[PDB]
Amino acid sequence: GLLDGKRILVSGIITDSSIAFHIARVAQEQGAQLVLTGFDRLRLIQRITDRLPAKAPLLELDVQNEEHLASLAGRVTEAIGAGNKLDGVVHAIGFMPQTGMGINPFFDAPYADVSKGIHISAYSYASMAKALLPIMNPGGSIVGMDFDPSRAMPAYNWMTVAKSALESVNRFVAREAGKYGVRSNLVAAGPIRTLAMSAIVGGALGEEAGAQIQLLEEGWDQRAPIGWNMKDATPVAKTVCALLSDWLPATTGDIIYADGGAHTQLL
Amino acid sequence: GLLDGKRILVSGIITDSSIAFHIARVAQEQGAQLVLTGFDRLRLIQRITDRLPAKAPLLELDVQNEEHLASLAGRVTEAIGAGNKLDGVVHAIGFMPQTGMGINPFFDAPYADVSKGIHISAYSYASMAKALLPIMNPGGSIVGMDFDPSRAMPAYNWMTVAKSALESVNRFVAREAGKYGVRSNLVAAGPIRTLAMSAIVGGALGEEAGAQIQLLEEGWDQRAPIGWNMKDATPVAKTVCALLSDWLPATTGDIIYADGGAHTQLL
Amino acid sequence: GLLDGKRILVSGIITDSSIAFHIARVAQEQGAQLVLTGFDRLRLIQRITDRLPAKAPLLELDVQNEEHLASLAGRVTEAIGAGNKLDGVVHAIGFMPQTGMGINPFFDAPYADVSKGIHISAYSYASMAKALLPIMNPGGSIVGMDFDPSRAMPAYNWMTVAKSALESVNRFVAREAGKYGVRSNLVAAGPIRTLAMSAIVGGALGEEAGAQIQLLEEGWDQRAPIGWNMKDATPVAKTVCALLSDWLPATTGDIIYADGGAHTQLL
Amino acid sequence: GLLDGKRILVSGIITDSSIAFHIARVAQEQGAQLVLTGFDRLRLIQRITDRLPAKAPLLELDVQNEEHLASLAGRVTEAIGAGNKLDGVVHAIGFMPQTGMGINPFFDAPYADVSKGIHISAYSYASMAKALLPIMNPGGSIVGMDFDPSRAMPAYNWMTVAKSALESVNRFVAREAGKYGVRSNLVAAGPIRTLAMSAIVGGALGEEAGAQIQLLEEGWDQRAPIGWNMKDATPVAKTVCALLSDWLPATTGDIIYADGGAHTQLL
Ligand SMILES: NC(=O)C1=CN([C@@H]2O[C@H](COP(=O)(O)OP(=O)(O)OC[C@H]3O[C@@H](n4cnc5c(N)ncnc54)[C@H](O)[C@@H]3O)[C@@H](O)[C@H]2O)C=CC1
Ligand SMILES: NC(=O)C1=CN([C@@H]2O[C@H](COP(=O)(O)OP(=O)(O)OC[C@H]3O[C@@H](n4cnc5c(N)ncnc54)[C@H](O)[C@@H]3O)[C@@H](O)[C@H]2O)C=CC1
Ligand SMILES: NC(=O)C1=CN([C@@H]2O[C@H](COP(=O)(O)OP(=O)(O)OC[C@H]3O[C@@H](n4cnc5c(N)ncnc54)[C@H](O)[C@@H]3O)[C@@H](O)[C@H]2O)C=CC1
Ligand SMILES: NC(=O)C1=CN([C@@H]2O[C@H](COP(=O)(O)OP(=O)(O)OC[C@H]3O[C@@H](n4cnc5c(N)ncnc54)[C@H](O)[C@@H]3O)[C@@H](O)[C@H]2O)C=CC1
Repeated sequence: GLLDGKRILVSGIITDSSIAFHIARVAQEQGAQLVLTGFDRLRLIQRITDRLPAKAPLLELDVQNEEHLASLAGRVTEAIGAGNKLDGVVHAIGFMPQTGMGINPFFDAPYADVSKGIHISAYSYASMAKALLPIMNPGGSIVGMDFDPSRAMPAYNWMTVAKSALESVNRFVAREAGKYGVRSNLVAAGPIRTLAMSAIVGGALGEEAGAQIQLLEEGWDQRAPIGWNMKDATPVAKTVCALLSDWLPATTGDIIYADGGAHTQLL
Repeated sequence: GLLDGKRILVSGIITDSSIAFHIARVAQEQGAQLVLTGFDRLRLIQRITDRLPAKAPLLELDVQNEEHLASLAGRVTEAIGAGNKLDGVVHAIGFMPQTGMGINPFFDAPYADVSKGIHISAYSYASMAKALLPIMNPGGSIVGMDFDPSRAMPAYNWMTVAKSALESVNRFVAREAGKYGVRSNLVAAGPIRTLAMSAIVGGALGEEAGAQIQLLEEGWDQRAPIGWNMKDATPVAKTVCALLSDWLPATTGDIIYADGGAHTQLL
Repeated sequence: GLLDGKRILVSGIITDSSIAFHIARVAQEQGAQLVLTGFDRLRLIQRITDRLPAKAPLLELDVQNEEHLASLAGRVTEAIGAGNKLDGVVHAIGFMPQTGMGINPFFDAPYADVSKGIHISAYSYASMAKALLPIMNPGGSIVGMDFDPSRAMPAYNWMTVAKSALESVNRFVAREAGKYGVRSNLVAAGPIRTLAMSAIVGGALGEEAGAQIQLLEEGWDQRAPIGWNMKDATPVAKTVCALLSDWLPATTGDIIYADGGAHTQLL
Repeated sequence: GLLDGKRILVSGIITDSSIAFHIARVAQEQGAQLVLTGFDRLRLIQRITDRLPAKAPLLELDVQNEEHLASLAGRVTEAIGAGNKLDGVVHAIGFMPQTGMGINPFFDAPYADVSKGIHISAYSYASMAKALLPIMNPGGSIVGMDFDPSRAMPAYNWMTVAKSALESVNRFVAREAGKYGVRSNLVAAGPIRTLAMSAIVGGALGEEAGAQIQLLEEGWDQRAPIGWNMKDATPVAKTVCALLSDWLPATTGDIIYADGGAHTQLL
């Protein structure tokens, strides 16, 4: 397996359609031993992760909670056994209050809402790296999930701003992670039909936002030289596993696009 | 003059070495009629702006204060006279608490501090545009100040992250500003020896940060095909005035680099 | 006028719909004294340029002709008078054989054809700078015309490759031009309905290429926050004049987008 | 092995320090069956490749020779056996005449020399893809070698321009390769001490060019968060193998940086 013998922490599972669920599945298919972290609904997350190929300990982590972060490394060391360190960390965490996304006008998101979204979606990449680098092995790899924010787009609004901040944060965590012989990169994925995204396309954040996002999805597949299947997270999971492996050993502070090549084409 | 008859709001003057001071001077030399906004120390700012080529009303604006923003357009309309609108807006506002810049390790900036810095340095570009677009003329121009955040750098730390967020915000304000026939752009300047920057080079945020920043400055001039003079803000002021003019009428959501060309060269 | 007293060479006029025709017109409206260069059909070009606001000497320049280039500076000095130097140079030259554009498959352009297109469209920017820098004043400006090649697009095929080469060439000419106190930049324009482009949309290079290009044009206006009018070259002419002026004095090796902001937006 | 059962063509071996030699070695260590192509000095190349972990047929390919290209697919099919197709193609070909690199002034490279360099270094990526896609399997991968040309640099001169053209070509070959279910990407490597590069650092193209390149190398390692070892090609070989594998299945028209992260950092 691509990740035989590696110990990898995977955050961000909430449903069986989470990108992180597929990352976790693929990583286990490839020989990795996982520790999972979950937010708020631990009983649900446990029930979901029971469906993974192998059992994995689940630890609670609210990235906005200082105590959770302070205790994190000790709790992971307990789960993987003293004397063992992590080889990989997956940040698959993102949130923006609905005032910051969709039909709510861009100028009407109050800063308390965007700040919460930036905390969870961007700053937390640094928080997690701070927590976990002390328990990571040389040759290790930290990976986060990105959605290409280099051009503005309808509806995504402040979440795009949050992703712009995340990409900047990633370049700084690579500097810190380098002192540990650890890489830090993001995977920029094409749009994926997670539960939240399905609800949004169905109009959860207003009809016009739903319509624009559906339009956005169609253009993506059309632009992608090898196509893009929003219903299939596995090509993105495989990409994260590539970065977790020893096979991109000279890539750090960087962004790998798992998007069908859509960002390389105009029409 | 390049800006004859234009009415332009200029934020961000705090000392006679502020980039915004030079923007204001150059704009007045070019025939613009100004309204100034200042933060906190209004008596000082008045004394500084007395030195400008022409008199200009000074209005208080703390970009973190909802009431200041709510009243802003009415106060500007009063200063410029009912029935007149603004043609230009200059955002020259930036701040990051010292935990987010310098020798303080990147991972040790508490989120309350980075959030304050992002509020002032990035979100406020949207706040000001929201406040002022209702009183801007078609063909108008909003300009903000950027420091190229596309690669990480020593010391600047979370301020670089804030600038990454600002660039993303700018692309979204261009969408909103377009409905008014208004452009929105940033000028990415090379490093300038403002009071704060002089103190930082002199070690205000720790010796090693001062040393790295001085090194950064030297490399800039060395890379710039036409050189770079950190002691002279006027080429950056002139660039802002270019964007405020009618001479870049098809540029919006964009970034103009006033940096001697340094960002286009590797060594 | 924006360019009062400046002496500026303008290449690339072939019809009254050439972008360079509008550059020349606007520059003369702004007080510039022009020298024109034309390719092959000098009698036609003279008849076209007779319609400019002021008379201007026309010099023959085939950018593929070593002798034309060797004699160029002497011929310009003769036209503007000994002891006078140029302040500005406009490169508005581009060509790709039809095997390199349109419905002809990308893989079927023979290298002799792409090499001719790269010679005329990219290398010649360096040729002209080599010829003219010896007769340019400090504070001068060289400007070339770009079409954003950062993503691939239907039909434009090898011309896009040529533009990618041009952008790289520009960064190197900025290094050389800097020794003379001269700036070098490109204006990346949105699509403009020149004669050649009209013929192409009408199917001169095959129906499907025409269709894709028309689609490309529509998306541009739709993406542009301030819109995009392919029938109007003046906003691009104005942008070139901005770079020819003293108002972007710290920008070199760079690209200014006169495209309605379309490149900053995804949808 | 990462590439078990894959059939892969590897061009560009000339010495045992060629990047392509290490690509070939690593690919064979990972279970790939290779076909090699070599230019001009076939007897030498055979002697060098005898040192690879496994035997591999060597086919002559001068990328400037139309007949070599016309016969290429038939010769490969013969070497791998009728009914078998390629899964991978590695383009590791680059050349620029010495008038286009080093101390020879940028403006003094005659176009015949740069055209030869662009033919070999950029156009040939399209030539090879044209030749080989008809004999590639769905899920296959074409990879070329890039040196980041987004900023100008001393000495590399027209080779940087050639790399800018290559990156553009890659995005177009991805469009064509997509019709075959094939990906096309480049690996942008940090500087590597190949024979040619060692000679250049030692002054083969003039002292000042040698000095600037040595300076360039040192800055790279200094900028790279995980460091950069110019004497070790294996991290770049591993990266090429990652792209040849099934583990980046949604990446095409793209660039992966195997450069220690140096391009993500300013200082
Ligand atoms: N779905 C898509 O189209 C794309 C998603 N991404 C990114 O992939 C990552 C995973 O998201 P998806 O799988 O799409 O959605 P999801 O809703 O399945 O996953 C989001 C995760 O964020 C976690 N989270 C929220 N607040 C948290 C907190 N305070 N502490 C800890 N965890 C918290 C949630 O519990 C959830 O598990 C996110 O960064 C998302 O932005 C990137 C590109 C596309
Ligand atoms: N100095 C440099 O090397 C460069 C500076 N810039 C940017 O130029 C802009 C102007 O900064 P400088 O002239 O360098 O420094 P400065 O210290 O002269 O100006 C900063 C301004 O931000 C204002 N400000 C801070 N908090 C505020 C608040 N809550 N409400 C309203 N205003 C507030 C301050 O009053 C001050 O006038 C900033 O965005 C800065 O990031 C960009 C590139 C380089
Ligand atoms: N029309 C459009 O949609 C856009 C055009 N551009 C660029 O603007 C520049 C001007 O082109 P347009 O005005 O569109 O077309 P045009 O056909 O009016 O101008 C092209 C010029 O290139 C000149 N030329 C060709 N071969 C030459 C040679 N060997 N020596 C000297 N001159 C030669 C032609 O004589 C002609 O004057 C070109 O670089 C073009 O690529 C950039 C963006 C968009
Ligand atoms: N060495 C370095 O610092 C870096 C090299 N690269 C690229 O890696 C690739 C491989 O180069 P290196 O291993 O460095 O040098 P090398 O000299 O070992 O390999 C160059 C190959 O190009 C081949 N070639 C030249 N003309 C040819 C032709 N007409 N037909 C077929 N093949 C021809 C040569 O035979 C040689 O095998 C090139 O694209 C180079 O630009 C990219 C980044 C850095």
